Amino acid sequence: PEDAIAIVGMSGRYPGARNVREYWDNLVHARNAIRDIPTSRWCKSMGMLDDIEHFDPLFFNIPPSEAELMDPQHRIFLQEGYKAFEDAGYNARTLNEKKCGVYLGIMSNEYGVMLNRQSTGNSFAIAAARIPYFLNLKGPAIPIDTASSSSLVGTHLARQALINKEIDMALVGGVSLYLTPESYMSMCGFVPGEGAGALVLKRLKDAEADRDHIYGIIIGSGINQDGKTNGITAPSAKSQMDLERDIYETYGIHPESISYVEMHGTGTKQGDPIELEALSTVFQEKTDKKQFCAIGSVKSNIGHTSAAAGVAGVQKVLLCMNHKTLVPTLNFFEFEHSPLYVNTELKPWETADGKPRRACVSSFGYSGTNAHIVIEEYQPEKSALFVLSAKKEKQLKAYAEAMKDFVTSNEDIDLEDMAYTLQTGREAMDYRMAFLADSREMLIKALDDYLAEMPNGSIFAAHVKTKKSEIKDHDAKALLQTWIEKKRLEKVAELWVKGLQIDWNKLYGEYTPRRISLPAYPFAEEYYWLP
Amino acid sequence: DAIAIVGMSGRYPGARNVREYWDNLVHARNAIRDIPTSRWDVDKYCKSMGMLDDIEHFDPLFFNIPPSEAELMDPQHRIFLQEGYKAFEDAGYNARTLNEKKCGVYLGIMSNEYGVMLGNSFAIAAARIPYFLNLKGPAIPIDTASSSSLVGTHLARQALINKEIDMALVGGVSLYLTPESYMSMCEVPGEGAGALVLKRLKDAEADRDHIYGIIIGSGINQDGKTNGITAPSAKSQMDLERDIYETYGIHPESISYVEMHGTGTKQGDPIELEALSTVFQEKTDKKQFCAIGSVKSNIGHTSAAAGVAGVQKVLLCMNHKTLVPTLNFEFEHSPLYVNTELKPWETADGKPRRACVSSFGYSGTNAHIVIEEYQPEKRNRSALFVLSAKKEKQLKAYAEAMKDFVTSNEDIDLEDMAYTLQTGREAMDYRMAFLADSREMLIKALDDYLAEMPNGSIFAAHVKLFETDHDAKALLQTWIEKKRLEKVAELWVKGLQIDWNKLYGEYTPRRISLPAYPFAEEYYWLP
Repeated sequence: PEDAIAIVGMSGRYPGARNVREYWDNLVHARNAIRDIPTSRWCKSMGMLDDIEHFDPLFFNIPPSEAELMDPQHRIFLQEGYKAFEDAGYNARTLNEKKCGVYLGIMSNEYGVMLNRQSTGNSFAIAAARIPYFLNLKGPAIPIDTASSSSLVGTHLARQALINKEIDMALVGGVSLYLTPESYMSMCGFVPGEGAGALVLKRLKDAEADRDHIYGIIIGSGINQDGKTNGITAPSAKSQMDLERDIYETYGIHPESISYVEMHGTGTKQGDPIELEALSTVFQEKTDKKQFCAIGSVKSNIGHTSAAAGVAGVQKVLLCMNHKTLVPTLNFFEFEHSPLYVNTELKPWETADGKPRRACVSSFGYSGTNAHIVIEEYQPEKSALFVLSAKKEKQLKAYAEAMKDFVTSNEDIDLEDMAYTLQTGREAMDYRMAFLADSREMLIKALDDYLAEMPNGSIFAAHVKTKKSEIKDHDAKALLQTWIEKKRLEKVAELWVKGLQIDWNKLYGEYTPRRISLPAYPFAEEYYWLP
Repeated sequence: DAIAIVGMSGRYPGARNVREYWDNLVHARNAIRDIPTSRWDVDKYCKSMGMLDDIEHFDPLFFNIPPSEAELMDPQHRIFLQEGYKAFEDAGYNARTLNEKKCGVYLGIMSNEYGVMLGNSFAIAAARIPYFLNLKGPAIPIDTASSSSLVGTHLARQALINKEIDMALVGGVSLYLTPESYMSMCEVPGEGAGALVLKRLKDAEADRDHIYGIIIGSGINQDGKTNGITAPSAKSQMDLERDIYETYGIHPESISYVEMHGTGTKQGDPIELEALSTVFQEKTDKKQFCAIGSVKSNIGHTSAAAGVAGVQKVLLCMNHKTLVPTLNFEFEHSPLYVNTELKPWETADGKPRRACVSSFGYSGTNAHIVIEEYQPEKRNRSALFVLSAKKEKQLKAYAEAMKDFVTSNEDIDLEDMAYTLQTGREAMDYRMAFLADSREMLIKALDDYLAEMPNGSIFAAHVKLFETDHDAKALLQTWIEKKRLEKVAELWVKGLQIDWNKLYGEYTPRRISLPAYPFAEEYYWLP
């Protein structure tokens, strides 16, 4: 049991959703993001990402000329993988030399082909390794290609390595794009889908000790093969049942405790009756209770997203748990006498009696390698100085807008958690701004003044350069401390924007706030494609 | 806990199998050659490679694959199907006994060229064996460039220890089908394909598998930030090695050979030396007690297959208690020496030999494992030899491989051989059987069969009221207990299923390594 794995960070980019918050808002409103394929790229519809050519190579210390040579899958994953770490409240400083493994679901290598007719950089290997190379992580970095089960197979491997104590953190993800018509048509009536997502995992006990924010807990997982089926793309009912049963047995999970399953299938393809029967039979081995478990699939919203399917599904489940809300599955065997029902409504996600909500995700690929994972709701033991920095001023401004939007959408935000998170959970980069605020309304006002260039005496800003501070010595340091303990946050703000390193923990005595989810770095949006 | 290696098969430059491989290493053969035109023209684009031969050859029918589909199959997939399959037979397992096993498959593979030249995903590559044999453990390709097969080994080990699977097939395959992929990798590339079969040690002992050696530790990690992604990290290598020795309680003084990642002559190689040497020195002042080398000096740098090629070299050295040369920093004050000799591999009294293998890749993901010699417990007339193939021509070819093997192996235990042929091979449709009670009679029967000598001593047929009738079954049994092996032979070649265990009373023989299926050498390339 105390082999529980916490999910402490997430980031996701899917058709119709540039981030996890849009994603949620789309699911809540039952939005279908599938569109007709346009000429700009080249059945006839697809869940597509937008602006797949955009990248911020300088952020990652990659020359612009090399960006053109990078598979966009690699680029987009670097970006999302990175943002997941910030979502968790981790930065370059705090990640440097961590034994963080990286497990990257990825199943196509098309861009490299496209280029070699003009001309290695675009291997699966290098894809997995870009993040560790950028952030100096020390856990293994392994791409996983099991077709559509990839990101969920990666999740299982990460879980096992954490439980074994071989790593102390994992980044697991997936990414899929269809850059040629050929790659589309390899999928498929699977409406093929694009996407890219990442999760950050730690052992639960480390997540609690370090005071991470915890979206949920993985309490079981397993993987297996179909073996011999009637054609390699056809599923095995027995293999699915064995998978599910073996996980529930191994980790002592009673099927009655499970109230949602994020299916592999949409309900409407060839293999999908089998998935339904298998799950239902395994549940019925242990209970005569009827229609207590909702099922659905986000593939009805965003298409069948290949290697990223697992991470997209997990993220949906976590978002449902966090809001205690089940959301429709779109356009979906004898349900009446089964444990299952198809949830087509937006409704509260109910629990029995304080018991945490539990859900599964399934992900089964064309090559017959299957994965299934069980997730449990985490049930916690439940003037500020705001700082923002970016590597270019234009990105700093975009940061301040993303923060303003977030505060405006989220009347509930705890201001002290937000500031603490901005202090300790983001890297101080060269273009810097800071301000004081004691209420939500003051906070919005400062951000608005900063954006509108309205003077405001609570706002400070500078570009680091190579500054001339006499403090960095003894008597000056003692004064800084004096300012902290007297809460002269103006003075702290002023110096911090000019480049002075502040030990943020000293701002806090009795009460220490918590890192929470905030929007992550707003990457430049620069175009790079085949030279 | 301990993982047994119970089967292996390998195909490397200059070596069609693991027996030629050994013979090549013992004689210090270098299999690297000039690239010929049949591959491509080097002059239109260095110039040598460790190459496999007949990379186009495949037996699609054996695997229930249409000939036309073979042409569409990447030869990497084809060759691994063959070697992976043979590793199972090397262990003494067949379709019948593998059906529905939770055997996982971990396949190191790093290039997809044939598909471009034109089903051929890494995913499908890993999965062809499970689909053919109906295995139920996960099937996962691994691409960490050159560390791939050794990273796969680590993942298999962990899954076995956790009890998620009960067997693993781990392997690697690399070919250079275009000048482009050769040149890139090159910033001497080697081809190859190999597999190992792994089980928990306790299951291997209970099932009476033959055990080449034991994996006693492994780990994997990442260089992280280096000066360019292809450059190594001295610290990561030391942390890797140290963390493994500490975690699994292995003292460096117990280690007497290390199969290096590098040959000793390339950019990153001074770093590998210094890292390993430093870690060893943290624990001992002993000097020059650990030999080092690399089979890449013999067969080229074999990419994804490097790990399995290295592990196999180590096992073969342990089995023969022999260290072999490596071909072509201040050693004197180090724990290490470069072994350039063919010499006996010594241990201080009793203790099992221990060795490591390292495998680093262009993407910075490193693996290292520690292997220990297996030391079996002491063990406590006519035998019936049976051979079968799916085509008569392969049966004949099988007869010749067995004859060569018996001829080369003057101390084979005949009973173990027959038992292995009985219980450790599938009975296929073209069948032959004979009796023999000595090595020389065994060779003679095989020779007569090949020469189609009217013998009467040899039974053969192409596939039966001993199935239906109660009293007929009883008679068969009566024949067994009276050791009327001629009668058993006769019926078996016609298709009667025999319960081989009944031939054995209180003394049961053991499965050993024998040559594995001789695939039909049929050419398939681009349609």
